[PDB]
Amino acid sequence: MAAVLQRVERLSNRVVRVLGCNPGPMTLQGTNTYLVGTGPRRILIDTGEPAIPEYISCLKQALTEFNTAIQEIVVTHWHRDHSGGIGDICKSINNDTTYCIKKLPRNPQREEIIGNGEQQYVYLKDGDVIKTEGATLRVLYTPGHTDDHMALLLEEENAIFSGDCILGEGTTVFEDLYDYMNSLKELLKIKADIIYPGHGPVIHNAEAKIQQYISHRNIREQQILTLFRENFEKSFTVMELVKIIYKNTPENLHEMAKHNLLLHLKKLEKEGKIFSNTDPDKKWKAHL
Amino acid sequence: VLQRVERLSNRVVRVLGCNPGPMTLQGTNTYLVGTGPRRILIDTGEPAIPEYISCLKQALTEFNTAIQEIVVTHWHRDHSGGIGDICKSINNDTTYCIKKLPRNPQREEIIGNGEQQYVYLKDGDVIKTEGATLRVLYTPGHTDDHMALLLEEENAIFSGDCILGEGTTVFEDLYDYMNSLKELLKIKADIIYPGHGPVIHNAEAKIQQYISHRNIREQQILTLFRENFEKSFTVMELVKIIYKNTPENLHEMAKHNLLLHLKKLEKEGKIFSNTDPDKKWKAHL
Amino acid sequence: AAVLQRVERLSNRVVRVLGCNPGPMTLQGTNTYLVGTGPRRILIDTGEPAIPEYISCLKQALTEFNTAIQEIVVTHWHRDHSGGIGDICKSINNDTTYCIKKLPRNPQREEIIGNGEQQYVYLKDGDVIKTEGATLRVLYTPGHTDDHMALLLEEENAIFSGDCILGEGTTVFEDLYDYMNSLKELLKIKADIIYPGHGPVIHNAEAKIQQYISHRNIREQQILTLFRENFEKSFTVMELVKIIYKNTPENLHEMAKHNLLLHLKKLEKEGKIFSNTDPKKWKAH
Ligand SMILES: [Zn+2]
Ligand SMILES: [Zn+2]
Ligand SMILES: [Zn+2]
Ligand SMILES: [Zn+2]
Ligand SMILES: [Zn+2]
Ligand SMILES: [Zn+2]
Repeated sequence: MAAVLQRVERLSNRVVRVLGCNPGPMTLQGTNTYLVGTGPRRILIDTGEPAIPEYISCLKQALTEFNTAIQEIVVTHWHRDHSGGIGDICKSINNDTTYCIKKLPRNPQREEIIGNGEQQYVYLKDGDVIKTEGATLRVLYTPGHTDDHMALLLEEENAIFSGDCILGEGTTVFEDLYDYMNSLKELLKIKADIIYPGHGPVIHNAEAKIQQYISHRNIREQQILTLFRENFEKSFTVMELVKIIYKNTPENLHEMAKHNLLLHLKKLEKEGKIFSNTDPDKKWKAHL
Repeated sequence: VLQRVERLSNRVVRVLGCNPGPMTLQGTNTYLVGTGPRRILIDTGEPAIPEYISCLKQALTEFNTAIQEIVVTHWHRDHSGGIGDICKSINNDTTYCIKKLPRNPQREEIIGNGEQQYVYLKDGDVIKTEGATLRVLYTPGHTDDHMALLLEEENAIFSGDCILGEGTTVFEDLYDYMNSLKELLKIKADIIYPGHGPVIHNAEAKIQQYISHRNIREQQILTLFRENFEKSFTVMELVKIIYKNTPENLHEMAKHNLLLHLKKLEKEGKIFSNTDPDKKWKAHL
Repeated sequence: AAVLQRVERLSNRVVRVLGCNPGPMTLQGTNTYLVGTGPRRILIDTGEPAIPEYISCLKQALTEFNTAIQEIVVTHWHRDHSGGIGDICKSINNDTTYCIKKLPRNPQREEIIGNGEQQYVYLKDGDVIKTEGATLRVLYTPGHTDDHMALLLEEENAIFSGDCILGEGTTVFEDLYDYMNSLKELLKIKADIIYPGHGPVIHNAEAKIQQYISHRNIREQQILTLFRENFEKSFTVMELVKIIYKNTPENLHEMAKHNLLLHLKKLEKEGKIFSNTDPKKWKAH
């Protein structure tokens, strides 16, 4: 049932997609790296995984086929399927000048090493604009997936490069559900026409997908709150909650359920709906 | 010469990491524990060894089984390095659950691309599979996160790099290392499945060999200090005296070994150091 | 640009093995050197990680010049100089494990070699590394990196400059103040030859170091003149780039902005210019 994506493909007058050639459980058909612009120098969004020689061949084929070169490299987040190929591109895709690699900083800030260590990131900020011939990209800070997660708005198409915030097929993972839901709510306000995700096919129904993503998490949150508000006098452990909430989940997915539940509890805790205690087996309980 | 895929018992299959080297001997010993269609995998080899993934696929096909979960002894890249490779190459219905002890003090530990996370265990935790029960044994010394596992059905220890099947191992803290060896002795295990080298059938004799080896050198160092209790010694003074029968090409190994021994005796309040630019060591009393 | 052959005897004491890692920052590749005249020699730098071609070249060099590795000396932490450590240990067979020497990071940091079981032996400025037919004095040259080590081959009056001085073109650095100071220190050595980390051999050492000093000093004079002429004015990084880097194209704006900031941090450290706490403007002092 998963779509078979081609290694090099012209998606629009301004976007060309090169597959990372790194399929897997977390990357789907591979990392979707994009060449944005209409001129002889284009912006490269993401670089795939480290040491994938097939991607360098595909990237060289796209640049030759579309008679273009890399202007600069923009990385959505630190995950190695988006930032791993930076060193490989610098060494293999010959250029007059060294490449400029832009990214959002880590939150809190951290030293991030590129290649051998002589190359450094140029850090951007929310609302920054990246310009090329025929394309203007506005930087949209979308934390949740990662603390440095950057989505980009292609103004000329009203298109979003969502990175790993929104995927072309299936759902995604995140570190913080509170920031993730807030980023989805912010992307909704852009009212974008198309989403170019970090993995999976192109999304033509942006509003419906983001709303599907919000509803999926909200239904589970409503289930968890109902349990707490119906049993206000009980302090529940994670194991207690997992057995009640994820009753329709098999035992082989216990650790995934436990992890999902904790992401939901940290969101409700941050919102002040539930409080935890300092017990060795941490207990959660409804307040007020 | 260890063969790459081998059934060691009714519950254990050894898959070699295909990463031989000075520190890994013939390669990392990874083990498939259990008797059912889903087994526990202990250690994963090094990063980017495609030969190991082929050997692991051969074992799973040969023994008509699959991975239930992955258990990592310690953070060293010959033990935790192949996780990303297994997740990408050994196809499964669900993503793998990777279990390990936390770092001490705690640290962020990145698996693969960064989207996979460790499920952290604690000392005494039990990992169950069809036909096998593994008790988690915290054995620090080699590393601050080192885990040994007790296979209850065989009274067997998966020692990781705490105990090797040939020669000795390295460690960070001699005090914790010696304490872990003393703890493993109390288990009174029948067999040891080490992280490198062949299987150990006389567990008691091997752990006692490891303890005695370190204790002989500690006794030599302590005797020098307690006999010359009014004297203070520099590291270079002590290396020339203690490691007299060791060649000059092994000087840095000797100096390193001595310092590991001196930090244990210092922790034990048997010796004390001073604030001199060339640090001097004297017996306590 | 000169075409360097992979294995070459440059001296009665020095033999160079190319890293087989050409690129924008490494030129024709990392220059790794075998120093000494005996059956055991010192290896300066190890190339990049996972370059199988380099291990073949290194094995050819050791066979051709009937020698072996005594110890490994790393100029700095950059992966094109410390990357091949694990590959050499695994592939170039030896009786004992290799001793890998380096200067510490400043401030100190955990530095992982290979799988994690190997550790660096840290040196200090002025330390001497001896082999049959060669004596190397450790020269702490920070600037390029905070751990950067240059070495003086006493018999030849030669400098293994690492990434401080390159055979062709310019180099990059983290701190211009320390970099300029290290170049001034290397000038005092009055070396005959310079064996760089990348590029061909430097036969006119004085002229090369003075070319490297003059290149940075011309730009510093340009910046300082702008500040001293407009002593009442305060400038931002964007204001200063547009004025100073007038002869730099818009495609190199981020490189210019980065270069400028390295120059401003040196002048700030020297108390020639001062910054403010504005959401940032530099003014004369
Ligand atoms: Zn991704
Ligand atoms: Zn991601
Ligand atoms: Zn090991
Ligand atoms: Zn180990
Ligand atoms: Zn360097
Ligand atoms: Zn270099």
